[PDB]
Amino acid sequence: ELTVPPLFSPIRQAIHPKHADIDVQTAAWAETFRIGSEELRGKLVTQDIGTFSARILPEGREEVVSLLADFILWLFGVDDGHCEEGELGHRPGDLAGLLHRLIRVAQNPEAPMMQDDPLAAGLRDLRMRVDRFGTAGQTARWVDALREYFFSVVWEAAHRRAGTVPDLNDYTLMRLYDGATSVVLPMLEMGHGYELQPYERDRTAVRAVAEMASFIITWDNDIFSYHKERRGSGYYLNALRVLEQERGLTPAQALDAAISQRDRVMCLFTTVSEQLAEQGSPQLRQYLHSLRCFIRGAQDWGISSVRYTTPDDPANMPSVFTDVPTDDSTEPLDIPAVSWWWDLLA
Ligand SMILES: CC(C)=CCC/C(C)=C/CC[C@H](C)CCOP(=O)(O)OP(=O)(O)O
Ligand SMILES: [Mg+2]
Ligand SMILES: [Mg+2]
Ligand SMILES: [Mg+2]
Repeated sequence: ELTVPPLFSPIRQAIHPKHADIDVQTAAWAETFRIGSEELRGKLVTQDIGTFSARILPEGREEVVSLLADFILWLFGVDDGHCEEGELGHRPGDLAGLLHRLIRVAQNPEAPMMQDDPLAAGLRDLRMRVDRFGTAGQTARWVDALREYFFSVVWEAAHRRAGTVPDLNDYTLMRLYDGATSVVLPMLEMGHGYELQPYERDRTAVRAVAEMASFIITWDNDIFSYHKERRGSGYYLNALRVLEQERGLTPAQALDAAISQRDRVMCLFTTVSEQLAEQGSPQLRQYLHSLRCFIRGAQDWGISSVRYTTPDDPANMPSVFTDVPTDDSTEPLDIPAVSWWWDLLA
């Protein structure tokens, strides 16, 4: 049983003032569309997902904060319900089929397929609201990000089926998408009523800082969710387990290695973000601000949600974040998939 120390975060807390209302409405949405089994849904509605969304978009439009909250709950419906606690999570092929069908539902809610499925019904509601607050381009990017996430959990499912653990490079590539962090990004834009244009959005350096945010968010989750994940009865995967296997480390040593990794990415993220903001559009400056909100929102939620603190078997969690890193170096991570990020330092 590991003790997680306070993690470094240079980002101040913030939350949308209607967080309480949003959390209630998300629970009601889950019931209306019957998302997940009765057992899963009963857990999900207590995990403060609305509160989490409120921290991601603290000054966002209330309707989009609610959309994002509903979407996060829906994603847990897929990720818990099928991938990690369902039969399809051991069957990559069958999972691939379900997920292709769901993509089609997102693209065309009017198509007469999966008319019986609660997840499909919820997805249709989400798509119709994306249509309200998003452009055609943002809607297509949302679908593409859903496909990214889906493809990556099919890859994760192959490891669960085989009972194997990927090496660090493969895990990093998989984890950059299997946390669904990329699907949230279009809603960051919609939350503030703007569109980040392709010439900025798809610029390598801008993709890079988005990937860094994804890395920090998923590593922070790997750290804070290690307790609930390891104590489960089934297969689990996270950075600590990968580091244990690859480097022959104890869980405690793996924790320290993972903290060092996310500390260095946090430092790089702030530096490269600052560079980009100096001569970026006003829209890019807002997008970069929202990436900070997403990173910090996930941090505050990660140490407080009953999803991670698990009251029936209390996790040893920090109560605060620190303003100084443990690893301050500019040495790149020994991970080929992301070590190029450090080339962006001007
Ligand atoms: C990654 C994060 C904390 C928030 C991102 C916001 C978001 C889109 C959450 C949906 C859940 C996602 C699909 C899995 C996260 O990983 P995992 O399988 O480790 O989640 P679990 O640790 O909560 O079981
Ligand atoms: Mg997962
Ligand atoms: Mg999970
Ligand atoms: Mg986790």
